[PDB]
Amino acid sequence: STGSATTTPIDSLDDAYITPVQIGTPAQTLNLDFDTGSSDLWVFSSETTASEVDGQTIYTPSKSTTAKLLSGATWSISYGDGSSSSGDVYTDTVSVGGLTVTGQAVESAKKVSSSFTEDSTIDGLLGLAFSTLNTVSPTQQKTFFDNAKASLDSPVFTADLGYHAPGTYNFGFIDTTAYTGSITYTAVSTKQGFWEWTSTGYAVGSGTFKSTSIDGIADTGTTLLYLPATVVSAYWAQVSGAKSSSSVGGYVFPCSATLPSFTFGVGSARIVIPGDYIDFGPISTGSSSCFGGIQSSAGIGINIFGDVALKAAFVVFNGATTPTLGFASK
Repeated sequence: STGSATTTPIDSLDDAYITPVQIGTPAQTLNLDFDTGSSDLWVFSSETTASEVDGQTIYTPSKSTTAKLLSGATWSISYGDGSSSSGDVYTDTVSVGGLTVTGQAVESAKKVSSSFTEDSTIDGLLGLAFSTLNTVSPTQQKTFFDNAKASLDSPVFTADLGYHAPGTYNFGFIDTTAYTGSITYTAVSTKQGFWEWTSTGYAVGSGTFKSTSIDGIADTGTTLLYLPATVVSAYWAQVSGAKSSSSVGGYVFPCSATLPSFTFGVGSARIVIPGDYIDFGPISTGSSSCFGGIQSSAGIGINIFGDVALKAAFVVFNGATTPTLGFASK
């Protein structure tokens, strides 16, 4: 089997991407944030505290003839940005882009934190990291990809995120028309539960490439590119007037600036992030200070190749017995 679904930016900045997902029978379509940095499929639901729902579409398990309470199971997750959610668990049929999994754990939110309530466009998350990070207790549950893997033509999914445009998540096949040149594959460590890999270096604009190992994760659920402070300082030093602002929470730059590109290495290959992908616009409406899309990881504990990086590439998440990542230009 295979599946193919369009993923669409939630706003004009590409702050996140939503993909329609069919849950239950008859189908209830919810727009979920596919997140290669977590491993829970959780949704706003008929069980979510009413004051914490503000415009999201909800899953109502009692209206699904295939829903079954997973007795005794609870979940609770806290994300790297400080947000969180928790609840109970049903199993139900879940389909993405024509690919159907029966018996998928659908984690129904009883509580969500403010940032989720305040985003009416995201009806939940679909985690695509390794199932060892799934938070369901006392019986850990498998991700959608893990459940689908054996049925797929090839044990892979691909992320082709658009810049200010829709893109595609494919499951079970690699669309050879979706990228240019060749895909370069690189080793993955699953020891932390992430799609963790080592970039071979970077360049700023037309500058020389610096060969250096940068360990990080490929994370579709993180908006920006978080890298070591040395790298980030080298980038923003090429933008006149750019500075790190403690009050804003990162590097800002004059909105009148033209940003240089940023290149990262994948083995001997190179992925170029155009400067325009690094512009996240005014820090507040009407401001002439703009927020940068490359930020320091120094306070995170891990480097994160988020959407800013991933949207410059066609990315293969190879879930073979020994997983690998592939990157191609496009």
